Amino acid sequence: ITAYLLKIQRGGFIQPFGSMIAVDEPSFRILAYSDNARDMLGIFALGTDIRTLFTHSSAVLLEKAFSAREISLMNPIWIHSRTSGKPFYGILHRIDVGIVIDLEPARTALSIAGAVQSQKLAVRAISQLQSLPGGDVKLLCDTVVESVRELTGYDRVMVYRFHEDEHGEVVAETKRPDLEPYIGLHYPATDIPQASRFLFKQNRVRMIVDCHASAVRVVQDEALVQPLCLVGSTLRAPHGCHAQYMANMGSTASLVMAVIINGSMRLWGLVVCHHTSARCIPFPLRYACEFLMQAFGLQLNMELQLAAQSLEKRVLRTQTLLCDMLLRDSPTGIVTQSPSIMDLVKCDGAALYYQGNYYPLGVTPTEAQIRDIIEWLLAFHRDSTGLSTDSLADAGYPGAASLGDAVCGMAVAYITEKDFLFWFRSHTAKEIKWGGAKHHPEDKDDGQRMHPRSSFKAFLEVVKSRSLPWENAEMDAIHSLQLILRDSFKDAEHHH
Ligand SMILES: *[C@H](C)[C@H]1/C(=C/c2[nH]c(/C=C3N=C(/C=C4\NC(=O)C(CC)=C4C)C(C)=C\3CCC(=O)O)c(CCC(=O)O)c2C)NC(=O)[C@@H]1C
Repeated sequence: ITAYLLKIQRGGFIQPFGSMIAVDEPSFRILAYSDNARDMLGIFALGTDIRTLFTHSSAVLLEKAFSAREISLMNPIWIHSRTSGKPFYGILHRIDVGIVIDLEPARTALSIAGAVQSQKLAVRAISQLQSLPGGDVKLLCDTVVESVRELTGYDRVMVYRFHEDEHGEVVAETKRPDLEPYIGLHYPATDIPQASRFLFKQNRVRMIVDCHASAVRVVQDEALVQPLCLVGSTLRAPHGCHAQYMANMGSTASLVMAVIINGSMRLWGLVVCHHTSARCIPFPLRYACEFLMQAFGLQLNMELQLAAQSLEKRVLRTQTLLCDMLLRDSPTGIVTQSPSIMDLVKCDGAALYYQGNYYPLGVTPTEAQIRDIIEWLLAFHRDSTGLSTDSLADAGYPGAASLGDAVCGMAVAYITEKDFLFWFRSHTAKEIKWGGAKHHPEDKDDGQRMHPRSSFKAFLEVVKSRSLPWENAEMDAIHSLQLILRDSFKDAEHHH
């Protein structure tokens, strides 16, 4: 199917800082515990009810978790072990077979006084985030990392945006000062498999408290169909590849949280936190930050919204311009009079060739150069109503590709077989700091690949003759001008 996907879904292992016990909902008898249960809760049982193991108060709270409308709301429930007195945050969620109970020990009265302190810091931070004049995504991510770091204490926190490749880039970071900085570093789209990404869409915050710690096995009675869904569990164990990936990166413990937007929801980026030591932050702080991530996502959705607004606003003006040019008398006026085809679309140059004569503007090829590009175009591309590329080299055109570092991106529109419209752009500098590896599109997640990369040193890639890419908006502008000009030239043809 999809690589890794339920090797993680029903992994059958959890982390060492608490333990997960799944239970039938009307039996209240255990379908599954973990072999670290009976000691750290303070002792054992199997196929047993759970109200047995601590205060009848705690049973009041769990039965009232079970008949809640909306299980999700009562978390974090709080329990106290009869055999020990030990306090644990209980965190529940309903799955197929039943309900899952994650139990995280609380810290050792003295630090709940600071736990609430950082929860009020969390509201203050969400309101600070909403009190922000839009139109500045850099400022957004900066304030997000600063307040997540001051909330959680992690040594490194950053925002990691996904590119259309689903390869990612550290786009803002604040760190303990001694650590090497990962700002600017792009990483390969395969470091996070599409399985793990689409799975972040449902579960939105993951902590791992120590990678060098030995995971604990599940107990499942053998009657049950298979290892159950452990996606929802706070203390899920991590896949081995990502564990050694951490170890190699120098990140002992990490907190990493989705950043989501809703059109049917997609994953914009992550917020990722690194501790060089082991860190376990209590579930309240986790929940609060998840709200802060929600606010992140929504102020981003506002930035997107106004992107789209202003885009359609400039679409409107290129249509004022389309009319304006339908009014010029002769094709040459496309280039002749005030608003020319070099203003249709962001250009370095542009040109029209119509009937054996050359009408160019901006940075352009020669007459001989142009006719060679057209000889190539018709020789190979006779079936596509034009084309667009950001490197005539990479495209496959030999010749002026060599003779052009001032002309490297090209878009062209077939009017008829005889004559064409052209827009050109020069090379312009992209340097990319790759963090150990370049992203290879042809690579895609391999399920039984068991080992990760070894290094992460920066290295400059330099793309050496690329134009900025033609976006669909500029392509739409061109294509529609193409259509109206075919219409118009045969209107004139048949009038005369
Ligand atoms: C194994 C051969 C391949 C592999 C698998 C893999 N990766 C993940 C999950 C994550 N990978 C990252 C990557 C990063 N963490 C960082 O700090 C950075 C740089 C800023 C990167 C690029 C992340 C964030 C995750 C999410 C996991 C988490 O919650 O922290 C998984 C899923 C892990 C799981 O058990 O759920 C897997 C299977 N990664 C590789 O590199 C190999 C190609």
